[PDB]
Amino acid sequence: ERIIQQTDYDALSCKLAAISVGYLPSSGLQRLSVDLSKKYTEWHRSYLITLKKFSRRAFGKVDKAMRSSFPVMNYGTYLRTVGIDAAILEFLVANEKVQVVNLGCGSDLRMLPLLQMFPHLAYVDIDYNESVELKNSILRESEILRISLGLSKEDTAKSPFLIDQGRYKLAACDLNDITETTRLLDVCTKREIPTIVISECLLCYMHNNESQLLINTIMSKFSHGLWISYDPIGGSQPNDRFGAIMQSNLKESRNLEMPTLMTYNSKEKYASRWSAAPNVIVNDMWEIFNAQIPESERKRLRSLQFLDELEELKVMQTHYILMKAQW
Ligand SMILES: Nc1ncnc2c1ncn2[C@@H]1O[C@H](CSCC[C@H](N)C(=O)O)[C@@H](O)[C@H]1O
Repeated sequence: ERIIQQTDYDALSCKLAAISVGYLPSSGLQRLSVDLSKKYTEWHRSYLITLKKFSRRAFGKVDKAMRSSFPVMNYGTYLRTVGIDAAILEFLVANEKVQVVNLGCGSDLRMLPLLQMFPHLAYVDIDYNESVELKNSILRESEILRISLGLSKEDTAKSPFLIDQGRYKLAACDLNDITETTRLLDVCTKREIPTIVISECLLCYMHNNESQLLINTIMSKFSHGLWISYDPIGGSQPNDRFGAIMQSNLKESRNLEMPTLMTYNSKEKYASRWSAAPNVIVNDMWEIFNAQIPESERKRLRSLQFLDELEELKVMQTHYILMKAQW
């Protein structure tokens, strides 16, 4: 569905706006060296320039969303990124030979530093065909992104892969299709390798059956791993209209659905979807802001923009969660 696929333009605008202002990279929390901090920005900057080459319409959407970002959104984007990153880094530091499967990867570039930083990491990006065709175009067209992946400019990979360049694979898959998904995994992952699964604003676009099948099945495919999921929740307090508001706004604006926003309207209900994993941690992004963000970062963020409305931040961030499931 082309509607769902374009929710990536929102995710990308947000990523890009946070880098522009200077929220990211956070070299401390993302564990970026001097050169990788520089590259982080340079890679995202080229990604936007190269997107422009491939799609005027895409670029215009991304561009206007960036210009109109507000501090509360940049804090959210920062929290989302460092929170996932912190979960990933802890596991990769502890587990040398690891595979990362990034489900609904959109324009995510976290592989670029991760692959450098962790010599024995293998990483697999998975999104709809149309989305991964565009990502493959940008990655190969841009000289700096090609170099970062050791890629050639001529797409030289065999279906099911658009990129199959050593420790990185970019592959198309409809994740509503469990058989296509498990088939795809059989040829790019191994059962016995500690596996991190990332679903960052992916499951929110899925019907409960499809998302629960995908959760169960993927967890069953690997002896051990960690699922890191980030998503909104509709919110459980009485008279909390966040979910209601969000669903209505997406249906009127984009014809877009978030089928289980109200079903998983709190962190505990959300986390319960990984009840097969022995170790489930769940926090809303406000809790992350208070628990994981050092005072040095809080001070560095204040230097960049005026967050005049901290309570507005808190309200939004209590409606996003980071779930960590380990088996
Ligand atoms: N059924 C499905 N199969 C594969 N990709 C899907 C999918 N449903 C949604 N997606 C992908 O999920 C992404 C959500 S936008 C999130 C992008 C990225 N994970 C980030 O946080 O920046 C879009 O790229 C969309 O195409």
